[PDB]
Amino acid sequence: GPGYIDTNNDGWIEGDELYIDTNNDGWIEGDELLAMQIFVKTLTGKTITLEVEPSDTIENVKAKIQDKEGIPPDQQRLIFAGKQLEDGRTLSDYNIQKESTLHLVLRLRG
Ligand SMILES: [Tb+3]
Ligand SMILES: [Tb+3]
Repeated sequence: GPGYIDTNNDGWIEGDELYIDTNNDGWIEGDELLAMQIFVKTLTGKTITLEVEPSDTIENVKAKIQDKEGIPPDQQRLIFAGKQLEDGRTLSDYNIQKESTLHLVLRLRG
């Protein structure tokens, strides 16, 4: 859902002219201007890309991981730069930014 818009109107497409089209219509609407991409290195799989925003909470992110990889949020733990990412937290208050990368840890059960 990423893509590009020539906002400086210079005829070309630059690095700052990436925008993430959240709603996957052909467009970029005002509310998708903060959307960004972050990666998650899954445990047993590959590195996976998410379309999140800085205001999103961790439960959100996990919600997204489930949708994508089929793991339940209670079974997920997420790690960034050594810190256990806790619930009810924006990922801007952890200082997670465009193209940051997260660690999936999975609980035992058995
Ligand atoms: Tb341009
Ligand atoms: Tb759109």
